[PDB]
Amino acid sequence: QKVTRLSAPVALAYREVSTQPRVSTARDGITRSGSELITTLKKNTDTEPKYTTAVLNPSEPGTFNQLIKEAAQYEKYRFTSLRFRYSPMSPSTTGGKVALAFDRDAAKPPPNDLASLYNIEGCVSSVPWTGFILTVPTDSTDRFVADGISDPKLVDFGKLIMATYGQGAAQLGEVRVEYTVQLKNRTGSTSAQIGDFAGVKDGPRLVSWSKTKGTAGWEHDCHFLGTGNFSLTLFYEKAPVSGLENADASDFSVLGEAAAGSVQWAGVKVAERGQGVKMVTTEEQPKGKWQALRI
Amino acid sequence: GITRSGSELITTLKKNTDTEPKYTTAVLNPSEPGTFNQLIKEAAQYEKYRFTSLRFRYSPMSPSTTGGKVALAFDRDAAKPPPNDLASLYNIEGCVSSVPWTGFILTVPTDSTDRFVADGISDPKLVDFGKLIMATYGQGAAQLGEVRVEYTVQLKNRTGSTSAQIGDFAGVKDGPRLVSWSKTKGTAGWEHDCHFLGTGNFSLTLFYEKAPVSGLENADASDFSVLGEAAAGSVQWAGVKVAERGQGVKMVTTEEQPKGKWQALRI
Amino acid sequence: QKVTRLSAPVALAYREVSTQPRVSTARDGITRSGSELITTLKKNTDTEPKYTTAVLNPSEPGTFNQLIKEAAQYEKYRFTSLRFRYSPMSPSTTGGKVALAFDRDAAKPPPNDLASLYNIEGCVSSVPWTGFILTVPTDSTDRFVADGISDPKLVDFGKLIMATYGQGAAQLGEVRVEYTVQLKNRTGSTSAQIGDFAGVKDGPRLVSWSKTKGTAGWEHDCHFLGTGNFSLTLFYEKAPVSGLENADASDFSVLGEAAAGSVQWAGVKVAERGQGVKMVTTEEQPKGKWQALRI
Amino acid sequence: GITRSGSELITTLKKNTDTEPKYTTAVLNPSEPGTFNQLIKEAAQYEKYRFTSLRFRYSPMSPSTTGGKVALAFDRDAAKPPPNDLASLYNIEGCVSSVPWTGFILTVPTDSTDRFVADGISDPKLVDFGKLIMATYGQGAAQLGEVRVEYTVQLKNRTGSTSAQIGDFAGVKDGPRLVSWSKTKGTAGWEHDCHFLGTGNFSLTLFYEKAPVSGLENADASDFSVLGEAAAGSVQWAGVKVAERGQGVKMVTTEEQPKGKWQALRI
Amino acid sequence: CVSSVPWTGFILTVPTDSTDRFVADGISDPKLVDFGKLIMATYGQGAAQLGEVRVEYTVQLKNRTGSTSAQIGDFAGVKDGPRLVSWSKTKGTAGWEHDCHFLGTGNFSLTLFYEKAPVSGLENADASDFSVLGEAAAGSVQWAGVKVAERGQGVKMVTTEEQPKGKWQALRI
Amino acid sequence: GITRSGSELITTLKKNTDTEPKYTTAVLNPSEPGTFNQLIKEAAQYEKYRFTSLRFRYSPMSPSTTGGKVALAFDRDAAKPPPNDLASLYNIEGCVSSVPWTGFILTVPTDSTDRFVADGISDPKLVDFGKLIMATYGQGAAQLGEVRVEYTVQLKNRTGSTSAQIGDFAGVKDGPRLVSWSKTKGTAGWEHDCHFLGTGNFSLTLFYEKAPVSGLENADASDFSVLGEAAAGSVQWAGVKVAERGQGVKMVTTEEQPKGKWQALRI
Repeated sequence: QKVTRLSAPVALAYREVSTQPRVSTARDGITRSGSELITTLKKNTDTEPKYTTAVLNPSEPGTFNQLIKEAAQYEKYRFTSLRFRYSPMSPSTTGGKVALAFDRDAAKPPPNDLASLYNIEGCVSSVPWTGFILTVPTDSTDRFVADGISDPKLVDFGKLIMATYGQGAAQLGEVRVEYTVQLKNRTGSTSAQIGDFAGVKDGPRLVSWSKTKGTAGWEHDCHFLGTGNFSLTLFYEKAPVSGLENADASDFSVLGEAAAGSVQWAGVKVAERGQGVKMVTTEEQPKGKWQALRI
Repeated sequence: GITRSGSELITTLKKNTDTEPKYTTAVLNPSEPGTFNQLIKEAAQYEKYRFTSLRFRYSPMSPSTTGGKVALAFDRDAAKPPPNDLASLYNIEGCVSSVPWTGFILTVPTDSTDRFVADGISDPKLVDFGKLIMATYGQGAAQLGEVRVEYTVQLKNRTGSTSAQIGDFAGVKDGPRLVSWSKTKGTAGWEHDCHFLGTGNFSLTLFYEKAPVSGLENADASDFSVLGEAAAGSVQWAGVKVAERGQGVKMVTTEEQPKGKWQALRI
Repeated sequence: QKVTRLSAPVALAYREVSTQPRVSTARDGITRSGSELITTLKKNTDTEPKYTTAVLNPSEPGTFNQLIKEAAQYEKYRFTSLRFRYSPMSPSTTGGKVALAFDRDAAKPPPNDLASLYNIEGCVSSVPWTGFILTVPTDSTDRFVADGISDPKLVDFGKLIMATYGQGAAQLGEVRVEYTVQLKNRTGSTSAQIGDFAGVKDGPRLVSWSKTKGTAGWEHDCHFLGTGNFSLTLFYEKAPVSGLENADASDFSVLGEAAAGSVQWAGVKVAERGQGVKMVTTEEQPKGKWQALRI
Repeated sequence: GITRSGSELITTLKKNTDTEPKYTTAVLNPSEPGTFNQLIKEAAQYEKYRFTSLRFRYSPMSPSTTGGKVALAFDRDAAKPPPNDLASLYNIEGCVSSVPWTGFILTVPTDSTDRFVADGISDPKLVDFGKLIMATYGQGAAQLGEVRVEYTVQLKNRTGSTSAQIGDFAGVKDGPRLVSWSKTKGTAGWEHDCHFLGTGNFSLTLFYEKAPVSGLENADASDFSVLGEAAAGSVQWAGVKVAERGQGVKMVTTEEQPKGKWQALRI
Repeated sequence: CVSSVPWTGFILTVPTDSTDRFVADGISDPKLVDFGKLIMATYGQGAAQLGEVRVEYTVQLKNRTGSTSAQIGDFAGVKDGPRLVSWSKTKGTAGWEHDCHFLGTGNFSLTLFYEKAPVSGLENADASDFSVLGEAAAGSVQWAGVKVAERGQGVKMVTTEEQPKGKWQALRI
Repeated sequence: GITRSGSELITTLKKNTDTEPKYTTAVLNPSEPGTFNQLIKEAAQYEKYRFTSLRFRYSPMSPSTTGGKVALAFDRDAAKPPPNDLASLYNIEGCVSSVPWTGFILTVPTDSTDRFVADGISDPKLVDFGKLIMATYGQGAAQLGEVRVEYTVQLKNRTGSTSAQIGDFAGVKDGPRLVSWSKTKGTAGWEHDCHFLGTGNFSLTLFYEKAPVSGLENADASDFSVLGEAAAGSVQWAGVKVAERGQGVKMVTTEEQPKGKWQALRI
């Protein structure tokens, strides 16, 4: 029965705990179950949404900081369960919407506009003073994770999205990812990821998430192939131009010099796949070194 | 053996109108005042314990017109960097944060090994379970709430002793030469240092001569009680209630070390 | 089940009535049951509580204005039931705490500090937008009421306490005392209480609650031995120095001259046992008269 | 409720090479340090007790080449003049004195009523059983022995609080307004007073300005430690080890009360 | 107990206990954190590349935590930085000659550190196999594979006098 | 597992004709000779133990014409400063001091955890229960008595190994590279250092070249036996009988370290 009576309380709120994990034989596979909390959102007291599109793949920390530690021993997966809840922790004296719907094709520009968003399944935004959930029709093909690069389409379903458009004031809420995975084929390896340039050449030769291109006129390139919040840490020698700037990026944290021989660090929070950050040092490629951990 | 039961109120929290939590991780051991100001006075006669009951409640004393979260979950391994990030936090049992306009509780699976308290130092792992944590991330405005520690302890083996304590500075040097609980460092640009090595509620009492700058201020501290001048030659007093180990308090007097004297009793 | 869902309403409130009383044979005793409303509290938009500690004894009006009228015929009691509720009559748009826990040893300084408070049973403070109760393990010894003075320990359990620390704005709530007493031994007598000084000496010779000492350098003393809100009324002749001043006191109401031969009045609201008030008239003791009713 | 067990060593005795005993009567209550320096630290959180076990032994550490007696028997009514005379003593249970070259014990029929400790004053009878006693009459030479109190207590009702400590004089008046153990009276003809209300070894530390007469002298006292000037504007310190309740120490500075400040921590 | 000849197939087993011991997100003490190291000797003269072994096991990993890496540990001219999971402690012995250590045991993959490529680098002493494919560097890059022996075996550089440098990361493997 | 039973005589005490005790605190672990000179020879083949029986008796071998006390009580937490003061001592179980003219015993509640001995270092808490203590305060004259350790051990897990011993200095450096019991430090202003890490009676034998300053002197030591030159190129020998762990002996030869060689056998 909807009808009559409704209590839109001043305040509503939920109480979520701390998911402790569960697992299976050999047959030719292992498994999992969710419990992650994928970044939030932040007001929007504006008239056009604004998205944080976050990418989904067994290893893309910006979407799994606790499970990207058991895919360094396998390669391929599943999904059987996975949903995102807008926990709800902010009174009703605040409002708007909090779009939230996934698109298999986890990579492509979010639109720019709503209708655009409000036309791509997922479905389900609601107001910020309530508790909603989100679910996804998961398939059944033995897909591979990225010990790189590839193509953002043959290796992972598609990124997630989230927008929220409002103006009444607050720090809306939070979400995670309800899931259960299948990690076939026994492998084992990986890291940063550490990737050095040798005056003649480079070196990404130990698990990816970014490709480092440069655009001539030295101004350079510092990229991604994966999606989530990260912990950079790295590289150095002739601390030139700059460093660690960013452009199609999420939050940046640099606690370095410049360096002309120094050290550096940053935390990204990306958007949809492939967002970029860059230095500035001369003309033609040799440098120093770096390591990019997902987190 | 003897026993106990909780009733402490371990420091609060303070807004966070920001998008990344921020933690006060407080350490747990029969003697770490920064987590027991009323029971760190009956472990100076024993050495080893229990726990059979202990939970932390977010008392709830702040309207709903305020919101966010107030993470709060313990990790046996009471020592190691909190992360930096949530998920990180939101992946370590404890579990349980809720909003600030409600009343929540927290509980911990307690073991059963005859562990020893710290008449020091040691190693932060073989002497105490692990520290507690608490974060809160929000932006709507308030002074959230408060918590304590529901518990019941076991203090075997009859011992007896401890302190920090009278420790004087002699113009050339100092003098801590009669049982500790605090180390007195200074940070140049005289602004100074007045510290702890122990944990519980205390009764300060002390020190003096050129009553300068200030005195008895405090920072990573529990309740303060100063009933002094300043003094430029006076007398002073305070009661701490600490948090986890090593919380600090300080004076302010010049430039380069000589002064007067002090004595720090535990209580 | 705690979990999921919670409604911290804008407003919550209760509806209490008007306790009409109930009573037993001879055996060697009578009985009772509560219904009193012991003083409130008042904001505290500050960071340190602040207490109204109120004393408990069959006759201490500042804790019984309707039962201190049937202990003028007995001497000794019981308690079998007694609890204090924070009625709850103030919306949630307000908050903080309202400590409220009794300590047998009904007399001794409240602390100064919380932890101090938050370490003494009672237990139970909650926020001001809710309805809480409080209860006390009552004993079983034939204790005597005060047709005075005594010692605050052998005559009454201990005072009650109440603090509240907050800053969001309101006139919190109210409480009483759920109880059931035992008044053995048939006696009968009392009043003020009226206590006159005769130029050579005084006169407290008709039921107490205060002891009148003076501190030389005439500045004087006007005291308590009991606890609750009172109605003073009294004394006079050479309206000197002052009169009716107060120090470790609760609310004061003076509607007198000074008097140099006048009349006076005040209402106290004490704190824990023994709070003091005073006059000011010369040097060495003779005066006039007074009467102190509990209320 | 909680509980305990003894281990204290309550003051000794000292020769008596005389023909009339001479008593040190020491009072018993969960909080009376002059009879508990290690347990008067866990009754600041409760109020009421028990006793189930408690006996005093004359440890025996002095050769037989010495002799006399060492009376030692408790009297519920822990307060009233000791007599003056033996028979008087030798008529009040307890019973049991023996010679100083042997090892004796003493025991007490303990009751069973929920009695309250003193967050004061009261009446010495409704709050504590009664004081203990000890005499010794002899003449052959020695520093007899020592004793303690074998016990096991019950501390009901959860409370929590107390103290005595920083206490300043303001030219017009003073200031003890933050937990006691001593009362500072003066006896005219300025010669002064520096006292106790509590019992145990302490760490003084304090007070100052016109460093007169003296300072820190002592009389019905235990060990003294002064590491000050005099001061005429200085700083000072001492460690007491008292005897039974209320032992006194004093300064010497003029005529009529204003001074400086001090703080007395128990330890 | 149990050595045998190299032309046969033997096994080895260990009485395992039952106490909730902690792994090393460092350092500690090699005794309260792990049972004890294993051993293996072989004494012969007739010629061959004997055989191989593993570790038959079944573990219990309580308490849900989560974190770690190298392990990456940088020195900041004023101070250092091991602040992300250990296996070695880097002390120096004055007269600069230095220290490059372990707190853990197994074959590793070093990889790291740099700036003023001095003295040397990557030398080793109470060590297992070394693999350095660096300069020296006076600003370069380096690498090595250890195979240790029992706990705490050491390796070292050589660069001046008083501590500031560059950075490094030590992965276990 | 294997087992054992006591019979050791752990160092004595020596007068104290003074008013503050004074302690010899001796540490307990299957291998700490300063507490086992006959059983620290069968723990070089195992690692872990028990205790099921262990008590210390004050044998009593000194007339009553002497007196005082001989405190003697163990504290699990076998490591931490003894106090400084009695009450402090007289508050830590053990219990039991008596006079020197009598025969007393001491006993300890022993546990039941598979603890490990020290093929080092560690932490003094996770490897051994705690040290023992002994004080005696008196003034009447004598060489009080002696004690041992009544025990029965459990040495699980079959191991086997250990030592300290021959340790040479090579002009550039030294050489202890074949089992210890002593560490040889020097204190500048050449006056030097010749030490222990183990406890029991030993047979030194050793070292040489420029027979300088002296040699084989001793300080916190037990009996010395030197049957050498000086040597300026000679040979030497001594028998120690130590006290508690780490007692020291020394030479005297110049300025800056190179010498000759030595070997220290335990015995």
